[PDB]
Amino acid sequence: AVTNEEVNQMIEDRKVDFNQNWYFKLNANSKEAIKPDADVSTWKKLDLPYDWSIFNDFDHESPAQNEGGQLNGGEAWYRKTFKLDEKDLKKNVRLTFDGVYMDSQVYVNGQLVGHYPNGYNQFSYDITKYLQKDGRENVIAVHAVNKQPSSRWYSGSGIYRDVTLQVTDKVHVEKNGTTILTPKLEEQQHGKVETHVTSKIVNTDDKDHELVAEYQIVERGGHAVTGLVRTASRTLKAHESTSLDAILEVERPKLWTVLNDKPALYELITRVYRDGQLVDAKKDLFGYRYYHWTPNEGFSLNGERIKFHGVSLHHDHGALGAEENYKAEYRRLKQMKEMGVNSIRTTHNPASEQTLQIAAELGLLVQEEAFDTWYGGKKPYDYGRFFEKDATHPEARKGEKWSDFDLRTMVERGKNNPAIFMWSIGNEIGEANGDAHSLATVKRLVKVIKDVDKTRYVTMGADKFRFGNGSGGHEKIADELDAVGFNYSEDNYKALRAKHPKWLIYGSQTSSATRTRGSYYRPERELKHSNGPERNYEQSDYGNDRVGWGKTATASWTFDRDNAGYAGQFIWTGTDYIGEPTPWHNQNQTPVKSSYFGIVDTAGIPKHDFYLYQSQWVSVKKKPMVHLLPHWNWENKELASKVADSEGKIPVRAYSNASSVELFLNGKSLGLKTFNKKQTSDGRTYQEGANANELYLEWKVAYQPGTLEAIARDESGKEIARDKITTAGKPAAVRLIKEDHAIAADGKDLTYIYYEIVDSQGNVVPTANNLVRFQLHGQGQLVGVDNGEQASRERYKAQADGSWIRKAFNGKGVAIVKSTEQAGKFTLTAHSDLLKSNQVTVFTGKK
Amino acid sequence: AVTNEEVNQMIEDRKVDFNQNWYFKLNANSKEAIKPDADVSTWKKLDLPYDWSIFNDFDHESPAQNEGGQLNGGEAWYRKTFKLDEKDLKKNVRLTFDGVYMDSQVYVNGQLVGHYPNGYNQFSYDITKYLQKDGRENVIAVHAVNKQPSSRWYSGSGIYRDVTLQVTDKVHVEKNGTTILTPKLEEQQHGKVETHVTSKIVNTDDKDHELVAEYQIVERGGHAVTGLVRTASRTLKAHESTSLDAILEVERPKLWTVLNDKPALYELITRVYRDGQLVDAKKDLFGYRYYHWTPNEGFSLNGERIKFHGVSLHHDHGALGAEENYKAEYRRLKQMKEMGVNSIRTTHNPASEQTLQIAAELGLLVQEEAFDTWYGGKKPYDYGRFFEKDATHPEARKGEKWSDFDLRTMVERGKNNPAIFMWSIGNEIGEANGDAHSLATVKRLVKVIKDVDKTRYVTMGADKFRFGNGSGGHEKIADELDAVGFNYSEDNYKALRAKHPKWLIYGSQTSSATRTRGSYYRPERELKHSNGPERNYEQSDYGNDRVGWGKTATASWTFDRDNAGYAGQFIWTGTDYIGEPTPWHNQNQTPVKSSYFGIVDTAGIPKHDFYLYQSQWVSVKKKPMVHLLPHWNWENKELASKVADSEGKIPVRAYSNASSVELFLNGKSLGLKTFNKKQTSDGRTYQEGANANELYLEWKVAYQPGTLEAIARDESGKEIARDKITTAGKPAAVRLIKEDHAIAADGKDLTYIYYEIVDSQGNVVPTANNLVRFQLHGQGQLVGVDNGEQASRERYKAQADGSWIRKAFNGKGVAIVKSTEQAGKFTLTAHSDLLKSNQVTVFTGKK
Ligand SMILES: CC(=O)N[C@@H]1[C@@H](O)[C@H](O[C@@H]2O[C@H](CO)[C@H](O)[C@H](O)[C@H]2O)[C@@H](CO)O[C@H]1O
Ligand SMILES: CC(=O)N[C@@H]1[C@@H](O)[C@H](O[C@@H]2O[C@H](CO)[C@H](O)[C@H](O)[C@H]2O)[C@@H](CO)O[C@H]1O
Repeated sequence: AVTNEEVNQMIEDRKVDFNQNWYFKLNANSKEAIKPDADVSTWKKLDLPYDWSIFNDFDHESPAQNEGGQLNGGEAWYRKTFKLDEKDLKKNVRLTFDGVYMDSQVYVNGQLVGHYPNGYNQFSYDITKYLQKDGRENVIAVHAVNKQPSSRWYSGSGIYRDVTLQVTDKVHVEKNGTTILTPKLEEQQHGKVETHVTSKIVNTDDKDHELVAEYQIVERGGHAVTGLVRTASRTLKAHESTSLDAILEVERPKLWTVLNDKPALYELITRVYRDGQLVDAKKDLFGYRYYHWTPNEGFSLNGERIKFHGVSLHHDHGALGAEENYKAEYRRLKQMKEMGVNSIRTTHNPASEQTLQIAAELGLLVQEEAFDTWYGGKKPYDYGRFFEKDATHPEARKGEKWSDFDLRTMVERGKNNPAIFMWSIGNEIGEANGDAHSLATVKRLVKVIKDVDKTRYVTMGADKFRFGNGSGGHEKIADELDAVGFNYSEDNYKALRAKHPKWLIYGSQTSSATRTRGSYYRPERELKHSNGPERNYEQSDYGNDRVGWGKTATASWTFDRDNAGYAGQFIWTGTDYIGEPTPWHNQNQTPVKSSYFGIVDTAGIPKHDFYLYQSQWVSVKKKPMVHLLPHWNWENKELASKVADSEGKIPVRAYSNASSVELFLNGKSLGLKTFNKKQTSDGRTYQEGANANELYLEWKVAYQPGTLEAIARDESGKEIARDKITTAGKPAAVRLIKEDHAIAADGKDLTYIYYEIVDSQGNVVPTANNLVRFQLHGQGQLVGVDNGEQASRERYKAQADGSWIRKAFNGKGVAIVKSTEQAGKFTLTAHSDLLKSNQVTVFTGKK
Repeated sequence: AVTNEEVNQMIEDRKVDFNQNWYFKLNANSKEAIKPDADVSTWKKLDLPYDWSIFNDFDHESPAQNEGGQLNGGEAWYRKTFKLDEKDLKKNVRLTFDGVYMDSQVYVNGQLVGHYPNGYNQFSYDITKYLQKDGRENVIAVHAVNKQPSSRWYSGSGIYRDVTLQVTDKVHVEKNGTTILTPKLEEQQHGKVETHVTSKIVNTDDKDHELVAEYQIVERGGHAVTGLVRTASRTLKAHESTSLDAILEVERPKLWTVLNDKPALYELITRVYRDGQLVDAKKDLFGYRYYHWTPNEGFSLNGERIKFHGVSLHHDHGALGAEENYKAEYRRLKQMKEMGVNSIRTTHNPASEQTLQIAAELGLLVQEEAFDTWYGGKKPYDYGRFFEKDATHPEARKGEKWSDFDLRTMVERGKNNPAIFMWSIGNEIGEANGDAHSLATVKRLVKVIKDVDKTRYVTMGADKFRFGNGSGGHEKIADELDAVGFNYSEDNYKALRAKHPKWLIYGSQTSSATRTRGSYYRPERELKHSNGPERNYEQSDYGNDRVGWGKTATASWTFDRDNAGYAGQFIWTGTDYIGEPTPWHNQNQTPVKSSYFGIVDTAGIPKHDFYLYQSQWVSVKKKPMVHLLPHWNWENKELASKVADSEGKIPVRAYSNASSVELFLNGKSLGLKTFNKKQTSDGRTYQEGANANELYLEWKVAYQPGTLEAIARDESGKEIARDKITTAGKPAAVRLIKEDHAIAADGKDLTYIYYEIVDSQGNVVPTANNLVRFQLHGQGQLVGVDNGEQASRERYKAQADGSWIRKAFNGKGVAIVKSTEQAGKFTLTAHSDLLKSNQVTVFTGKK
């Protein structure tokens, strides 16, 4: 009766992007916000997502303090009017918010639909009963409040993630209603794999209906791998719901894995028939994989042993603030993969849909974290105050607290995503001390999850393990988890492992080295929480600065590498983020406003430790590489005296996954050096330098301006990689560097264009801080400028006169341009006082 | 004003598939066919394309004779009713036929729109003035006549290619109205390449309008590579047309080439504005490439010297008859590429849109041929009788003959396709003898083409060069061409080259070896036109049979390989086709009905010479291979006596592109043999066997049943390929072999499922001819069965009782199943008397 193309059309039509044509106003009056035909002339017309905090100036007196990036919050309304199409008049309508920060209220046509306090969890409302009859204008108004301090890092404020509308028949698969399981995958993988599917179907009509479900599995961007599999026709009564179940067999599916960069994904297509008529159809993304984790050997994925080469990531995107964007998140995660990262932790809140989808697409394992606090709170306006209050959401179950409801709906949202392998129910929960209350709480939370999904490790991250020998009442909380995350606790691992032989252990937060891109200080010394005025609000890109409780990248990695029972780590952090500028944390009159912890700066530019990790985690067969530091501009006596040794020599270091590196100064060899090859006690091969604490090769080089070139070779002496640093002359030009020749004309895709200050030969000037002004013409929109400097208080957005400016920092920065909905092109031009201007052009059109 | 997605939607909506819901009736009455509300109950309802001849039984008295496959033609009507949508009431409507064989008439609402005699050329009609006002039902009726004999090969009858409807604004780009040129590509290729575009725009309205065109170039399935480039706004008067022109620059485009299997293609998007409103948009496929051809060095593509490794291909697809199908043509051309083919010749008629598009997509050079005759005719009902008659098409220009009009519109259709590099204006034109009439004709035809397109070689194929020394009046015709095709004229090449130093020469038809898959005869001897009753209507798969005027694959290839000034060849033929069963040509009471010339049989199964060519044309780096012949079942004394030498030994031969092959009999070596490496006088490297006439390695093997295994090695002695033949026991089962696990549910995609007769160990029985019956269940449709046997008179289609049956031939055959528009799956089951049945399942759904 119904064609495949009609089914695919219905799937498409079921969900619409509801982001366009909102009006926004800070401190708006409630009565005006919610009422029909309000005067919106003093409101800002815009397309969502929109984080309103990122447009503020930095404020030394901000109640967020510098931990929150010194950007104020407040309260605001957003409103939108819409009519249902005539064909949709009798349909069920659900409105979904992927994240609204925070304490939100949604009104439809003057009536309160719900209050949702959580700032990060997706939530949705069935709004059908609130809509106007006969297709007259409806008004949605959303109140968002960011009362500070509410957060230990930059949160952003408002509707910072997508909003979608689902329009379905009265009989439909409920929100997150699909469950897909493959309980015998490991045994069945070389033949027919039984794929058990379940659909929660809802009849919102006031008549009984005959119900059939029909399923097909297809390769995502591939071909069908099953026929149609139908359930038995049965009655679903008026206002009731039911779970239909079926088993489909897929022959030799490709297994999802982190060991490729385009892992295999599948989609389940569900068709719903009401009295023999096709009324609903949807798809659900999933993949085939299995895993195992033992105390002494750690983790394995589809039978292959691996370690979590992981990063902790906050949700902000630098100059974009909290605004979620598919392309921004893709760039960041792709950059993490290029470093050899295979896992991410969403610290410390539910992920966007974009993050989770990209992780499944790129092959990254995900630990998704529900809570930064329990009932104790960490900041007076955080989620702590809601944690034990009764959930008032109209779909909450009897007795559910906010914590029950939020945790349940997060798990239901993500329970088919193959990237997700762990659910965290908290990070550094001070009150989780093994008292009777915290014991009751941990068991309640574990059970909420296990009542939805038993296939993923329930965990928590805890720093209590780093104090003394690590033992204490908190151990009883850890016994209730499937896996136990240690924050900065390497020193107590051996003792805790002997005490708890059965625990699945990993580092949920590690290292916490602090680094400023292109800035160097006392390479010969490890500096602990060094925040004196002589540091001038910078940390060392040699990677030798770390906080009091942290470790260098080398110390935390070599520990992990050498211990098979510590299953991996999530580095604090993969990228810089706005706020927590430790070691100047909450020194509010200093200029700092963003973090030093990242391996990559907020502008998306790698610090040198990126290449350290790459050298350790990416095999020489996959991507032979070599990387030199520091720069080669040592004219300035003050810069050089902080770096040069007693003989005036610069320590030049190479990270490489090759067998040897030879360093040349102006064409003359300074000597070939060879990594020492070694084995872990369980047989894993690794390389190190001159001793166990050095993963680089090092030369002490007397300074002669020119070119330093590193030649990396395989064991047989063939060159497989090279890197080169050059002494720059004085600034002569701004140069622009496109990442993309073209992007999609969809009003969503965007591109990162780097700007650099270069001398007259085209060498980047590594000390340069020149002010750059930007012009944009054509079919694009400037949406951000950044240079990653922690101590900068420059705007990320346009100046008050509409202009776009940003200094270089150590030679570099980035401008971010978003496409419009019109095909064509845009040209970005950069200017700087007394330097040559430059422009580049990026085309826009079909994806 | 207008978004990219709206532009792409308009492009899509401009052209629709008009193939569904036609009614067909052989010998229908004209008055009933054309009139409104005819009773169609005695008509067959069907979706086009539909070749009605392929459903006939073979007929010994067919006026087609066996050269035409002994399948009758006749005359038939097709009719379809349709209403214009309300939004389309004032639009221009053009109806396009990609091919109707032949002598067609199209009626719209009782009125004759046109008579088009050509059976292969695409044609279209503006039917706007014939349509009903206010959106009442329109009737299209198409009369097709296949009065025989009209053809030297199987033509098919009726509407055997797609029909499309274009619905556009009154102001629009005319049919084939786009020209795209890159005249400085070779010079500009490393920077910005100027892409000159021209659009013929037509104003069919009776008011003047202001006209602007806007262009963008995009990578096909990639991203934009230009912005929007607009023309100056100017008036286009009522009922007039004009040519707009613009230049776009594309930076370093990827060059289209035959040396990869996914060459780079681009699309030009044109937007047309009428009084500032976007009213028309379309795209045109093209690619960037340049070529050169010199008398002494032959052809080069983008600066790389190559030879045409070419095949001649007829339009029929075996059991599909003349029905054109994208998937069938894709399979065939992909199979040609896997053999090392880089060029095709469309013998001897314009190509379908599918052929030309697939050739651009797979990287095959195309010579498209317009005529099998001029004014002389070859068969009484062929095109000869129309060639010099005045074109009556409503869009013909004053004084145009049918030959002018057909040649012009073919060139206009294909002038942007990067695969097309040569236009042929005839093949073996007997009357092109250099008399005054034929001289006038050749110059007229060359000029028709050069008035449209100067970038492609105008050519002809001629066998007059093979008689005597090759000289004669025909030389004067050849002097008028850009390139001269020699049919079977290798023996006179040296003399003709010395006589005409400036000619660009190639073999437009070569070899014409005759072969039956799996049948072997006197391998020690070259057999010339051997058609005695002892041959039992079979030819030798050793490749040693050829027609009187032909050559073996080896003799024609080694000639080409050794002569740089003979630019390549088009083998007669790439695949078998229905009709011309030489050397039993027009011996009408014999059983033969299909050709022996193909390298691949009509069922798509390679003959052994496929692997000969592959061994010569595909590099060992690209695909190391080895291939053994004959089979290893020599029990039957009569079969063996035609093959075994005087000592009873079987000559076993290996084709390979490797350095050496070692043959093993039942695990025991029969000796490693090594190809002799040699060079052409111009330095091209090649391999040969024991002497210059042997491209294989050969062993004379005393027959012991079991396994023969060939191990092919590189120079250093590493194994890079192997092949294996096994003695089969008696038939025990039918086995089915899927090419596809799944296909699209679009009612167009189809799949080839091979069936084989196997013994109880799963070895193919190479002599087996068992009758197989097929059942199909689920979402598919059987559309063909075939086994490639020339002497078979079995149906390709269903039996008169609706059943599907076909014998194996030498162990094998194929069944072809088409998808429907519903997702799901189909199961094909095969049965055979006293053997085990087998089934396979193919899924259908998203592409
Ligand atoms: C007062 C003090 O020094 N407290 C520290 C904590 O700040 C620290 O927690 C870490 O703090 C950083 C920001 O500086 C970030 O929030 C990390 O996620 C968090 O772990 C803790 C680590 O054990 O030590 C305390 O003593
Ligand atoms: C009577 C005779 O033998 N004539 C032959 C031609 O048939 C032949 O032309 C070829 O014929 C084959 C089919 O047998 C096919 O049509 C080829 O395309 C065509 O070239 C011709 C070749 O020179 O020789 C004649 O003498």
